Amino acid sequence: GSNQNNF
Ligand SMILES: [Zn+2]
Repeated sequence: GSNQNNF
């Protein structure tokens, strides 16, 4: 899967 982190 793809992953995204929005801090
Ligand atoms: Zn993955």
